[PDB]
Amino acid sequence: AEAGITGTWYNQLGSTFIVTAGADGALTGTYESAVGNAESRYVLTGRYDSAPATDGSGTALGWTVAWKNNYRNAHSATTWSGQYVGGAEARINTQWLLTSGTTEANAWKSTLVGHDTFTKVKP
Amino acid sequence: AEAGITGTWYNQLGSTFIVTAGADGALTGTYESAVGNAESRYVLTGRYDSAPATDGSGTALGWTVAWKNNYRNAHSATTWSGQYVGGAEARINTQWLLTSGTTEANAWKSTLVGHDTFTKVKP
Amino acid sequence: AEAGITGTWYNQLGSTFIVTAGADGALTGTYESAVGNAESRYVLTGRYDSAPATDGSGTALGWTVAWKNNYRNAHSATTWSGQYVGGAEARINTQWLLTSGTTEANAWKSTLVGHDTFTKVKP
Amino acid sequence: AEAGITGTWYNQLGSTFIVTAGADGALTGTYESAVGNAESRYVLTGRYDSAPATDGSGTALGWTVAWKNNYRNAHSATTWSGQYVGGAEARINTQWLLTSGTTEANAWKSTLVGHDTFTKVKP
Ligand SMILES: N=C1N[C@H]2[C@H](CS[C@H]2CCCCC(=O)O)N1
Ligand SMILES: N=C1N[C@H]2[C@H](CS[C@H]2CCCCC(=O)O)N1
Ligand SMILES: N=C1N[C@H]2[C@H](CS[C@H]2CCCCC(=O)O)N1
Ligand SMILES: N=C1N[C@H]2[C@H](CS[C@H]2CCCCC(=O)O)N1
Repeated sequence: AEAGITGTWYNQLGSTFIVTAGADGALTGTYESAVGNAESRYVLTGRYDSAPATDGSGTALGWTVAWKNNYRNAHSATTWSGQYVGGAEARINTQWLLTSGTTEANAWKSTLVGHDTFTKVKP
Repeated sequence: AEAGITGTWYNQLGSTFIVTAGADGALTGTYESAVGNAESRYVLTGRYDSAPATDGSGTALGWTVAWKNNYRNAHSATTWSGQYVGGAEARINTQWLLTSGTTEANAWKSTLVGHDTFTKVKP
Repeated sequence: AEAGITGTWYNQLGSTFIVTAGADGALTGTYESAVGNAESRYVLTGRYDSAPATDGSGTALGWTVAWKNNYRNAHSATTWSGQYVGGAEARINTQWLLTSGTTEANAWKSTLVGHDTFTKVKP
Repeated sequence: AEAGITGTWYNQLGSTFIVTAGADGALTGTYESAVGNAESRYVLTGRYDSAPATDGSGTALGWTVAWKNNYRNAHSATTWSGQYVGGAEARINTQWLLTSGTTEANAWKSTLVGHDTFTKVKP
């Protein structure tokens, strides 16, 4: 975990993020887009639960990216929840929620759900 | 948003969190439990997309809480994704994902999904 | 469960559905819209797991509605997953997934997630 | 869609289901387990929205399986929501919700979320 989490990660779509896993569960870094209504780099911040593991379990973690930077303001934010598995083929398996700001009437359709798997090699 | 986000929030279950919405989209604070395998206060970190809004839309945001502090280590983390609506009865409507670290075999059952609504009054 | 499930149900939004819980776990009925890109009545089909319960537990169930009838063809379908709780104030608490048919490129944004609570009184 | 949906489907985990897509949006069949607290065959029922598509879009559909048969009664049900894509390598990409009957206190942790991709070849 932590040291093994620090570094560059890539998903299938092409998205990339660089993260630093701090000693006390913090995750800080940048996400750079590859395919959605995101463009460029965005700040990412999250947390991980280190014990984490005498039974080769994953390390739970999560992070958020608000889709606003100096070139785009998408009025939305995504949170990824999942776990880190280390080793030869270490990976972070996640499920995500993307919420867009809507009026009260359209609030029911404000959140999309999906999944992403990140690896240290692309892809 | 931001100023209106800063403060104390409560949900139905009894959970409470205090957050500070920083000038550049940051959200930092503490979450104090009321009903799950959480006990005490945990650090919370997230982001919000301010434009946010000439059509009374919500401000999208998200945050993460790793369930580890000096009294408990639950080996899990939760991410809340949703939007802030201000006014007389301001609220944050969210959907959450809670992932627990599991072995590869039990990974398919590692994530729970739910929702939470927070208000400035309890409840 | 079953007998207690059979009948008319209403949610907050105004949606209504009438269902018959058959002896062998089947759920058949119609859903009539109140607020989304649905209009009129649609066929609903699902299943419930009766044991269901010496510890006042809910009865798990789920159903699907394809948003196509003689007046509208929304190219989408919603599934509701949740449980039935009976009694004075019986209810069905659910979480739903709504998928729209998209091209491969937009598949990542094809599914919305939300929740609905149904009661026997409106609302 | 429909004809192309009828047949046998397999996912990564090993699960298999045979379905018949009826003329008027119905989906009926059986799901046979491979890895969860399911054992044997279970009845599956769902619906699909045929228009479905002058822009090679998927056909939205969904189905439910209550995990009860003559050998097991898991007190739970799963709903899969997704779309069918046909062709050389036709597939059904889905996201699922699995709800277990719980007492009111544990209702917040009653639903798991995940995804499954089914193909006509295993896997
Ligand atoms: N790696 C991923 N990219 C898309 C999904 C969830 S977040 C999303 C990109 C969204 C960009 C902003 C937007 O489209 O509003 N996963
Ligand atoms: N306010 C909420 N509390 C429960 C749900 C999602 S997070 C959860 C508390 C989890 C505590 C840690 C655990 O049980 O592992 N919403
Ligand atoms: N009772 C509910 N109505 C909306 C949500 C999920 S299903 C949805 C109505 C969708 C209608 C069809 C469409 O908009 O495409 N819950
Ligand atoms: N193909 C899949 N199998 C597991 C996930 C969601 S449904 C699940 C099997 C559950 C069996 C019943 C149970 O464990 O309670 N996808």
